[PDB]
Amino acid sequence: VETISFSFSEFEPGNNDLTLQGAAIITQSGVLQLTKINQNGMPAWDSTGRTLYTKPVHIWDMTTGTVASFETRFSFSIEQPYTRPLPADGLVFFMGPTKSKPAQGYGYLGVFNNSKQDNSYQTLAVEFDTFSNPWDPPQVPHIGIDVNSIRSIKTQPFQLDNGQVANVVIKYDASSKILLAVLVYPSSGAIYTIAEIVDVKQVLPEWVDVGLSGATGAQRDAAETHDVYSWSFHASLPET
Amino acid sequence: VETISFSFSEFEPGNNDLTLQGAAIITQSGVLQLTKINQNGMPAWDSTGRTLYTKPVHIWDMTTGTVASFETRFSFSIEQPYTRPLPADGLVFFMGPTKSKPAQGYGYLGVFNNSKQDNSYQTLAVEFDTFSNPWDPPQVPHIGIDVNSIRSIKTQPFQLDNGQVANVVIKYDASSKILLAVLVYPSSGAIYTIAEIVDVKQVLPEWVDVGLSGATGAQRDAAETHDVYSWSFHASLPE
Ligand SMILES: OC[C@H]1O[C@@H](O[C@H]2[C@H](O)[C@@H](O)[C@H](O)O[C@@H]2CO)[C@H](O)[C@@H](O)[C@H]1O
Ligand SMILES: OC[C@H]1O[C@@H](O[C@H]2[C@H](O)[C@@H](O)[C@H](O)O[C@@H]2CO)[C@H](O)[C@@H](O)[C@H]1O
Ligand SMILES: [Ca+2]
Ligand SMILES: [Ca+2]
Ligand SMILES: [Mn+2]
Ligand SMILES: [Mn+2]
Repeated sequence: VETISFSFSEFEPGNNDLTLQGAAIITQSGVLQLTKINQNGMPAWDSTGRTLYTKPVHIWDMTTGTVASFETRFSFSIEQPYTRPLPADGLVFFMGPTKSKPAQGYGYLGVFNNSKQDNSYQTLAVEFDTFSNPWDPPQVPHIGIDVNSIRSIKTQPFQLDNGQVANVVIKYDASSKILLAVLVYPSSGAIYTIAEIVDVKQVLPEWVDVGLSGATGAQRDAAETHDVYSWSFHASLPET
Repeated sequence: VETISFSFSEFEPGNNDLTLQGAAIITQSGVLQLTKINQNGMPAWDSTGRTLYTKPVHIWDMTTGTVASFETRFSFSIEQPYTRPLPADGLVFFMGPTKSKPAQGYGYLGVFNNSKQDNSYQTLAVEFDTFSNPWDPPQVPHIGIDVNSIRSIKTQPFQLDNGQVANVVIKYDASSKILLAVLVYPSSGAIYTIAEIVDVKQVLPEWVDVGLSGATGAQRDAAETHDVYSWSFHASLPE
């Protein structure tokens, strides 16, 4: 069996196991600010940032046909400071081709480049979407399972608890092909779930980079924070 | 679209929407005690109790082939008072033939009668198992998805936070045939998940009863509480 795992109880500046891209920075306090926080302490619009684990993950093997099961957990907080304009745009956990650089921002969350479901993306992602674009369901925010497209194969509306910490658990079982995501707000006790069938060997390349990405809006003050406090990941590829 | 739903923020003695069976009692305080609590305040062993919603649920229609999606949520607490003997046996959310009575207790949790996987059970259940029987994985407690058998098709170990309230969410999506269960302990923030493919059309009858069941052990003091504080359910059958 081939396994890989990491766990950051808090983010460590300078720890090379993580790569920061775009606007992403890690504070001395250990918080990953995916999108820029201005000097005044407020979230900047037109910002896109990501972080990738620096070691590629072997998600499946074409020769043996084996597929890995994996799990990832993280705690994040989104703070929407203004009543108007509408906040944006969201944050997301993604898995895709190695050596990737940030893609388009805004509604594409730094992961996609359009609203097409293109197999060439070879990307799987679980989004926490705060702005309703033309391809989105009207309810925001919502959790979404994205398979080679920003247009989610399934969505689940959830109520934001402004500025509070949400705990996320995402798990993929290769035998059942079930991808599940759960969001819990300790503050209110709210629990949300979403799941769908995803055959990773039909979507992802054999080796992938895993990461987190966040993006704020296309107009002044159409923004919110996209802070992450912790992040763990584990994958196991059976020999079979 | 045929829908049904209910929500008990707490339980009230006498409410006809719930049928109590076996040892099950609803306290004046609004707590559903699935298994007997002795007058000394401790859980009694050799106890089995359940509750069934008095309304029948239309889970699927053979004529149209339509299948319902559903979700249930409940809060419970299991308190294991002694270091020995080992605590037992657990509690479970189950769906199956209407107007049923309590099955075997102990490890069968008041839902099954043996450890065989018999289509005749026509029962789907999500267990919160506290005692490792011969047909069980070694670690306890564990969540388990049971399809016509107490020998779950999928299990997930979880740490008990003794006497604390656990929040459970069980959801079935008919389109994907995914049955998922989540357990969260607000006290510690711990989150556990389990999911598996279940084609309810192959397991359950068209109309089913939904309920909760709990059981304590076969030897003196091999027991624990099986208290439920709230329970909600919702199902929707397209067509
Ligand atoms: O407002 C946040 C929202 O902006 C969308 O882009 C808008 C832009 O803000 C508006 O000024 C312009 O007139 O139209 C654009 C749409 O074509 C983003 O697309 C959306 O993702 C959010 O970022
Ligand atoms: O001890 C709790 C445990 O008991 C099992 O039954 C035992 C019984 O307790 C023991 O005294 C007897 O000698 O053997 C029985 C089984 O081999 C139950 O089966 C189990 O579910 C728990 O309730
Ligand atoms: Ca969006
Ligand atoms: Ca057992
Ligand atoms: Mn979306
Ligand atoms: Mn079991």
